[PDB]
This record gives sequence, C-alpha cells and structure tokens, in this order.
Amino acid sequence: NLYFQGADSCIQFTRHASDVLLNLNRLRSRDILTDVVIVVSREQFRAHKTVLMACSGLFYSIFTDQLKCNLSVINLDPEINPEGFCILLDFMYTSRLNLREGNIMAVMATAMYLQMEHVVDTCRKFIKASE
Amino acid sequence: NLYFQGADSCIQFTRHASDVLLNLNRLRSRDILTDVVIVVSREQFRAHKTVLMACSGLFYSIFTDQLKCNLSVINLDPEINPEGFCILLDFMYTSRLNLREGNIMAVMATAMYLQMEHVVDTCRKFIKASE
Ligand SMILES: C[C@H]1C[C@@H](O)CN(c2ncc(Cl)c(Nc3ccc4c(c3)c3c(c(=O)n4C)OCC(F)(F)[C@H](C4CC4)N3)n2)C1
Ligand SMILES: C[C@H]1C[C@@H](O)CN(c2ncc(Cl)c(Nc3ccc4c(c3)c3c(c(=O)n4C)OCC(F)(F)[C@H](C4CC4)N3)n2)C1
Ligand SMILES: [Cl-]
Ligand SMILES: [Cl-]
Repeated sequence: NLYFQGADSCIQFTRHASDVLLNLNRLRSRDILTDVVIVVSREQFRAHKTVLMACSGLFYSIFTDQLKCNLSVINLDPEINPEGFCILLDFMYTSRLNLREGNIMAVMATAMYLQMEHVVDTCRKFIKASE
Repeated sequence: NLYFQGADSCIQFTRHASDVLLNLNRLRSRDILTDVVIVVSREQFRAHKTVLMACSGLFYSIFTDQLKCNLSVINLDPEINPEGFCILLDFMYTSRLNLREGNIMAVMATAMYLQMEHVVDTCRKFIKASE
C-alpha cells in the first residue's frame, strides 16, 4: 504494498488521500465537526468550510475574507438549483460526479458559479458530444 | 482525460482527492481556518481537527468526545518526540512519510500512540529488514 517510493525521498501511501476524503465524507454524513450551513433556495446543506474552500474558487474567496470566514450560514444565489449543488457537494467529498442528461445543465451552471473549472470543462465536453 | 468511468454510474476525477489534500496543506501552511494547536513538549503545531481525525484513531476518539471536541489546545504525552509528530503531521497532509534511520523509532512510537496502524506496520517491516 500500500506504499511506494516517491519521486522525492519519501515513501508515499497510495490510498492516503482518497481514504482521508472518505473519512471526511463519513464525518459529514454523521454531522461531525461541520461548521457551516449552505442554503440553496429552500434546502440546507451542512459541510466543513475547509472542504468547501479546497473544492471551490467561490468558497475559497469567501472563507479567506476576514469578515465572511466567521459566518456559520452562507446563502447562495436563489437561482442555483439545489439538486445541482447537492451533486457537486457529493463530488467534493467523493471525487464522483453523478452527471446525467436531466441534471447536466444545472450541474454546469452551479459549477460555473462555484468556480469549479475542470467540472465546467467536463460538462461542456459531454454537451458538445450530443450536438 | 483527468476523469474516468467509475465502477458505479458516476464519472470519477483521478486527482481529486490528492488535489483536495494539497489545498488543505496550503491552508495549513498559511494558517487558514486552523482550529487546534497540538502541543508536543515544547513545540506547538497548528492544524485542522477534521484532518487530524481523518488521519488518526486517537484524534478520532478525542474530537468525537462531546467534551473534548470543543478544545482549542490538545497536549500530547510529553514522551512523544516532536520531530516524530512533525513527520507524521506532514504525512497526514501530504501522503508522504519522511522515514529515515535516525527517526524511524520515534515515528513508530508516535504512530502507535496516534493509532495510525498501517504506518506502524510499515515501520516494523523496515526495521525487520535491517535485522
Ligand atoms: C494562493 C492560492 C490562490 C488560489 O487561487 C489557489 N490556491 C488555493 N489554495 C488553497 C485553496 Cl483551499 C484553494 N482552493 C481552490 C481555489 C480555486 C479552485 C479550487 C480550489 C478547485 C477548483 C477550481 O476550479 N478552482 C478555481 O476546482 C474544483 C475542485 F473541486 F475540483 C478543486 C479541488 C480538487 C482540488 N478545487 N486554492 C492557492
Ligand atoms: C464508525 C467509525 C469508526 C472508526 O473507528 C472508523 N471510522 C472513522 N470514521 C471517521 C473518521 Cl474521521 C475516522 N478516523 C480514523 C479512525 C481510525 C484510524 C484512522 C482514521 C486512520 C488510521 C488508523 O490506523 N486508524 C485506526 O491510519 C492513519 C491514516 F492516516 F493513514 C488514516 C487515513 C487514511 C485515512 N486514518 N474513522 C468509522
Ligand atoms: Cl450569505
Ligand atoms: Cl490536553
């Protein structure tokens, strides 16, 4: 082996990062050490600010702001689709994007708003493949 | 590609977990949203509780405790070697363990205390290879 010699001196553990991400998603499911509620229209999503910042240019800008870093509730634009945000929040914590014909437009618009560039590029490529 | 078809329905992003871990280590280096000081003898190490819990059976037990989850300072056993803790803290945030002849005993004892089982097993195998 579960480890290898890295390019540098250190031994590297193959599944470390994905196992850490799995444990962070386990904490999220159990509502452990969650420190923010993201409100999208009617819905509320509990999460860890550090995970949101690590996965979004918008959350990175918000939580690096001296004033907003201390907020426990963040309201997103009411035009953001809650299902699209939920798919992207799941992706942040798992590396898996449940992209489908019925949700791809909402996922793309939400990823543009959240500043998740590679997800936007992937959504554009899948849309382009159908036209 | 930077994505593939996963075993399940979802598309999976190959470098997502290690890129998230890199961003969490960037936040740690800049002291952004760190919420705990770990004290080992004289030294102090700032970190994110969620990362410590995701990487240690001891931190998982401490921060799931209703009383200790709210502590901003955690003092480890004064017999814990600060350098060994520093190597393991770096490993938690990077997946890379800087294991060497001069630090392997301290890294192993610290990983046993912190409940990082695979790191203990790896330390034992490297020690066994020299005898
Ligand atoms: C000096 C500072 C200056 C800062 O613009 C950058 N850096 C940075 N440092 C720390 C953090 Cl927490 C951070 N967050 C951050 C910022 C922008 C991001 C993504 C993440 C982000 C993005 C994305 O498109 N953008 C634009 O894609 C969505 C994603 F989930 F796949 C990724 C995850 C895999 C890592 N995260 N970005 C370095
Ligand atoms: C129902 C709950 C019941 C709980 O014992 C388990 N689970 C669990 N859920 C959430 C978390 Cl945050 C968690 N943390 C946790 C607990 C124990 C651990 C490691 C991590 C841990 C360990 C380790 O040996 N142990 C014993 O190795 C050190 C490491 F950095 F490589 C890993 C990192 C790669 C993931 N983390 N463990 C599930
Ligand atoms: Cl708000
Ligand atoms: Cl203490």
